[PDB]
Amino acid sequence: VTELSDAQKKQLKEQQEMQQMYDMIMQHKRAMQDMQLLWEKAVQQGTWEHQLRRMEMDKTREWAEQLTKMGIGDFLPPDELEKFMETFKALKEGREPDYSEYKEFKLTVENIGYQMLMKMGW
Amino acid sequence: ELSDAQKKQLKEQQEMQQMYDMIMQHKRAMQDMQLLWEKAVQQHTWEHQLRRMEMDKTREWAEQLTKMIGDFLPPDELEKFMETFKALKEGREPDYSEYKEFKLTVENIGYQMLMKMGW
Repeated sequence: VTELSDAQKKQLKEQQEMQQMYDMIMQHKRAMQDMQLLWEKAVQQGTWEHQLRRMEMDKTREWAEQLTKMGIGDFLPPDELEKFMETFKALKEGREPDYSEYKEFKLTVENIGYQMLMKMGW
Repeated sequence: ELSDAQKKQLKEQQEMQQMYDMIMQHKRAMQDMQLLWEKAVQQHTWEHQLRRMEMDKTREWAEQLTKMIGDFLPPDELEKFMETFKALKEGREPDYSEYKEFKLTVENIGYQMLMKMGW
Protein backbone atom coordinates (compact mmCIF):
# COMPACT_ATOMS: atom_id res chain seq x y z
CA VAL A 1 0.00 0.00 0.00
CA THR A 2 1.26 3.39 -1.26
CA GLU A 3 2.01 6.59 0.68
CA LEU A 4 1.08 6.11 4.32
CA SER A 5 2.06 8.50 7.09
CA ASP A 6 3.95 6.97 9.98
CA ALA A 7 0.61 7.28 11.76
CA GLN A 8 -1.27 5.39 9.05
CA LYS A 9 1.38 2.66 8.79
CA LYS A 10 0.84 1.97 12.52
CA GLN A 11 -2.96 1.83 12.55
CA LEU A 12 -2.93 -0.54 9.60
CA LYS A 13 -0.45 -3.03 11.06
CA GLU A 14 -2.47 -3.02 14.29
CA GLN A 15 -5.74 -3.70 12.48
CA GLN A 16 -4.11 -6.41 10.38
CA GLU A 17 -2.21 -8.26 13.11
CA MET A 18 -5.41 -8.09 15.19
CA GLN A 19 -7.43 -9.57 12.35
CA GLN A 20 -5.02 -12.40 11.58
CA MET A 21 -4.94 -13.20 15.32
CA TYR A 22 -8.72 -13.62 15.17
CA ASP A 23 -8.51 -15.63 11.95
CA MET A 24 -5.91 -17.99 13.42
CA ILE A 25 -8.20 -18.52 16.40
CA MET A 26 -11.15 -19.39 14.15
CA GLN A 27 -9.13 -21.66 11.89
CA HIS A 28 -7.68 -23.50 14.90
CA LYS A 29 -11.12 -23.70 16.47
CA ARG A 30 -12.45 -25.04 13.17
CA ALA A 31 -9.60 -27.54 12.72
CA MET A 32 -10.40 -29.07 16.11
CA GLN A 33 -14.08 -29.45 15.17
CA ASP A 34 -12.85 -31.33 12.12
CA MET A 35 -10.89 -33.84 14.24
CA GLN A 36 -13.85 -34.23 16.62
CA LEU A 37 -16.23 -35.22 13.82
CA LEU A 38 -13.69 -37.78 12.59
CA TRP A 39 -13.30 -39.34 16.00
CA GLU A 40 -17.08 -39.27 16.41
CA LYS A 41 -17.53 -41.43 13.32
CA ALA A 42 -14.38 -43.46 13.99
CA VAL A 43 -16.29 -44.89 16.95
CA GLN A 44 -19.44 -45.08 14.72
CA GLN A 45 -17.37 -47.77 13.12
CA GLY A 46 -8.04 -49.96 17.49
CA THR A 47 -5.38 -47.64 16.05
CA TRP A 48 -7.64 -45.17 14.23
CA GLU A 49 -7.90 -43.30 17.53
CA HIS A 50 -4.11 -43.38 17.90
CA GLN A 51 -3.45 -41.53 14.66
CA LEU A 52 -6.37 -39.16 15.15
CA ARG A 53 -4.77 -38.14 18.42
CA ARG A 54 -1.31 -37.96 16.87
CA MET A 55 -2.68 -35.84 14.03
CA GLU A 56 -4.52 -33.60 16.48
CA MET A 57 -1.25 -33.28 18.40
CA ASP A 58 0.50 -32.10 15.20
CA LYS A 59 -2.19 -29.52 14.56
CA THR A 60 -1.91 -28.13 18.08
CA ARG A 61 1.87 -27.79 17.73
CA GLU A 62 1.59 -25.81 14.53
CA TRP A 63 -1.10 -23.72 16.19
CA ALA A 64 1.44 -23.11 18.96
CA GLU A 65 4.21 -22.41 16.44
CA GLN A 66 1.97 -19.85 14.76
CA LEU A 67 1.34 -18.20 18.12
CA THR A 68 5.01 -17.68 18.90
CA LYS A 69 5.62 -15.64 15.73
CA MET A 70 2.82 -13.25 16.65
CA GLY A 71 4.97 -12.00 19.56
CA ILE A 72 5.71 -15.89 25.98
CA GLY A 73 6.73 -15.75 29.59
CA ASP A 74 4.28 -12.86 29.61
CA PHE A 75 1.42 -15.27 30.34
CA LEU A 76 2.75 -18.06 32.56
CA PRO A 77 4.31 -18.34 36.02
CA PRO A 78 7.71 -20.10 35.98
CA ASP A 79 6.50 -23.54 37.13
CA GLU A 80 3.94 -23.71 34.32
CA LEU A 81 6.35 -22.29 31.69
CA GLU A 82 8.86 -25.14 31.80
CA LYS A 83 6.14 -27.81 31.84
CA PHE A 84 4.87 -25.82 28.88
CA MET A 85 8.18 -25.83 27.03
CA GLU A 86 8.82 -29.49 27.77
CA THR A 87 5.61 -30.53 26.01
CA PHE A 88 6.14 -28.09 23.15
CA LYS A 89 9.63 -29.52 22.72
CA ALA A 90 8.28 -33.09 22.84
CA LEU A 91 5.66 -32.41 20.19
CA LYS A 92 8.27 -30.60 18.14
CA GLU A 93 10.53 -33.70 18.20
CA GLY A 94 7.75 -36.09 17.10
CA ARG A 95 7.41 -37.78 20.49
CA GLU A 96 3.95 -38.21 22.01
CA PRO A 97 3.62 -36.56 25.49
CA ASP A 98 1.56 -37.74 28.44
CA TYR A 99 -2.07 -37.43 27.49
CA SER A 100 -2.97 -35.16 30.37
CA GLU A 101 0.11 -33.00 29.89
CA TYR A 102 -0.74 -32.62 26.22
CA LYS A 103 -4.30 -31.66 27.18
CA GLU A 104 -2.94 -29.13 29.66
CA PHE A 105 -0.96 -27.84 26.68
CA LYS A 106 -3.80 -27.71 24.16
CA LEU A 107 -5.82 -25.62 26.60
CA THR A 108 -2.90 -23.36 27.38
CA VAL A 109 -2.15 -22.30 23.82
CA GLU A 110 -5.89 -21.81 23.35
CA ASN A 111 -5.84 -19.72 26.53
CA ILE A 112 -2.80 -17.65 25.58
CA GLY A 113 -4.28 -17.10 22.11
CA TYR A 114 -7.43 -15.58 23.57
CA GLN A 115 -5.34 -13.51 25.95
CA MET A 116 -3.27 -12.13 23.07
CA LEU A 117 -6.36 -11.24 21.08
CA MET A 118 -8.03 -9.50 23.99
CA LYS A 119 -4.84 -7.50 24.62
CA MET A 120 -5.26 -6.06 21.09
CA GLY A 121 -9.00 -5.35 21.01
CA TRP A 122 -8.60 -3.77 24.46
CA GLU B 1 -34.11 9.86 23.49
CA LEU B 2 -32.15 7.23 21.57
CA SER B 3 -33.25 5.18 18.53
CA ASP B 4 -33.65 1.38 18.82
CA ALA B 5 -30.42 1.20 16.87
CA GLN B 6 -28.70 3.47 19.37
CA LYS B 7 -30.40 1.96 22.45
CA LYS B 8 -29.20 -1.56 21.58
CA GLN B 9 -25.70 -0.41 20.58
CA LEU B 10 -24.86 0.62 24.16
CA LYS B 11 -26.46 -2.30 25.90
CA GLU B 12 -24.35 -4.42 23.59
CA GLN B 13 -21.35 -2.19 24.36
CA GLN B 14 -22.15 -2.08 28.08
CA GLU B 15 -22.48 -5.86 28.20
CA MET B 16 -19.15 -6.33 26.41
CA GLN B 17 -17.40 -4.07 28.92
CA GLN B 18 -19.50 -5.59 31.72
CA MET B 19 -17.81 -8.95 31.26
CA TYR B 20 -14.39 -7.88 29.98
CA ASP B 21 -14.08 -6.20 33.36
CA MET B 22 -15.46 -9.36 34.89
CA ILE B 23 -12.59 -11.30 33.30
CA MET B 24 -9.72 -8.99 34.31
CA GLN B 25 -11.02 -8.97 37.88
CA HIS B 26 -10.96 -12.76 38.05
CA LYS B 27 -7.65 -12.73 36.18
CA ARG B 28 -5.96 -10.49 38.75
CA ALA B 29 -7.35 -12.52 41.66
CA MET B 30 -5.60 -15.60 40.27
CA GLN B 31 -2.39 -13.58 39.84
CA ASP B 32 -2.83 -12.58 43.49
CA MET B 33 -3.27 -16.08 44.85
CA GLN B 34 -0.42 -17.42 42.74
CA LEU B 35 2.05 -14.96 44.27
CA LEU B 36 0.88 -15.72 47.81
CA TRP B 37 1.20 -19.40 46.94
CA GLU B 38 4.66 -18.73 45.48
CA LYS B 39 6.09 -17.13 48.62
CA ALA B 40 4.18 -19.80 50.59
CA VAL B 41 6.43 -22.48 49.04
CA GLN B 42 9.54 -20.28 49.26
CA GLN B 43 9.67 -20.17 53.05
CA HIS B 44 9.05 -23.85 53.73
CA THR B 45 0.30 -26.64 55.20
CA TRP B 46 -0.04 -22.94 54.34
CA GLU B 47 0.65 -23.97 50.73
CA HIS B 48 -2.51 -26.05 50.90
CA GLN B 49 -5.33 -23.75 52.00
CA LEU B 50 -3.72 -21.40 49.47
CA ARG B 51 -4.40 -24.01 46.80
CA ARG B 52 -7.76 -24.63 48.48
CA MET B 53 -9.20 -21.11 48.33
CA GLU B 54 -7.75 -20.63 44.89
CA MET B 55 -9.86 -23.63 43.87
CA ASP B 56 -12.79 -22.11 45.72
CA LYS B 57 -12.62 -18.94 43.63
CA THR B 58 -12.38 -20.66 40.29
CA ARG B 59 -15.52 -22.59 41.31
CA GLU B 60 -16.97 -19.11 41.97
CA TRP B 61 -15.86 -17.77 38.58
CA ALA B 62 -17.54 -20.75 36.94
CA GLU B 63 -20.67 -20.13 39.03
CA GLN B 64 -20.67 -16.52 37.84
CA LEU B 65 -20.16 -17.25 34.14
CA THR B 66 -22.98 -19.81 34.04
CA LYS B 67 -25.53 -17.25 35.30
CA MET B 68 -25.04 -15.27 32.07
CA ILE B 69 -22.69 -24.00 28.34
CA GLY B 70 -22.66 -27.25 26.51
CA ASP B 71 -22.27 -24.74 23.66
CA PHE B 72 -18.47 -25.02 24.16
CA LEU B 73 -17.72 -28.67 24.99
CA PRO B 74 -18.36 -31.96 23.20
CA PRO B 75 -20.22 -34.38 25.48
CA ASP B 76 -17.03 -36.23 26.50
CA GLU B 77 -15.27 -33.08 27.70
CA LEU B 78 -18.62 -31.86 29.03
CA GLU B 79 -19.13 -34.52 31.66
CA LYS B 80 -15.58 -34.57 33.03
CA PHE B 81 -16.24 -30.86 33.40
CA MET B 82 -19.45 -31.32 35.36
CA GLU B 83 -18.08 -33.98 37.72
CA THR B 84 -15.23 -31.75 38.81
CA PHE B 85 -17.60 -28.78 39.07
CA LYS B 86 -19.69 -30.91 41.41
CA ALA B 87 -16.75 -32.05 43.53
CA LEU B 88 -15.68 -28.48 44.27
CA LYS B 89 -19.30 -27.61 45.10
CA GLU B 90 -19.17 -30.41 47.69
CA GLY B 91 -15.82 -29.53 49.23
CA ARG B 92 -14.05 -32.45 47.63
CA GLU B 93 -10.53 -32.06 46.19
CA PRO B 94 -9.92 -33.44 42.68
CA ASP B 95 -6.54 -34.65 41.66
CA TYR B 96 -4.39 -31.76 40.54
CA SER B 97 -4.50 -32.40 36.79
CA GLU B 98 -8.28 -32.73 36.88
CA TYR B 99 -8.50 -29.35 38.61
CA LYS B 100 -5.99 -27.87 36.16
CA GLU B 101 -8.03 -28.91 33.12
CA PHE B 102 -11.03 -27.40 34.88
CA LYS B 103 -9.44 -24.02 35.63
CA LEU B 104 -8.17 -23.71 32.06
CA THR B 105 -11.48 -24.75 30.52
CA VAL B 106 -13.62 -22.19 32.36
CA GLU B 107 -10.97 -19.60 31.56
CA ASN B 108 -11.30 -20.42 27.88
CA ILE B 109 -15.08 -20.43 28.10
CA GLY B 110 -15.05 -16.88 29.44
CA TYR B 111 -12.66 -15.79 26.70
CA GLN B 112 -14.95 -17.36 24.09
CA MET B 113 -18.15 -15.58 25.05
CA LEU B 114 -16.38 -12.21 25.27
CA MET B 115 -15.54 -12.92 21.66
CA LYS B 116 -19.06 -13.66 20.44
CA MET B 117 -19.94 -10.23 21.83
CA GLY B 118 -16.94 -8.41 20.36
CA TRP B 119 -17.02 -9.99 16.92
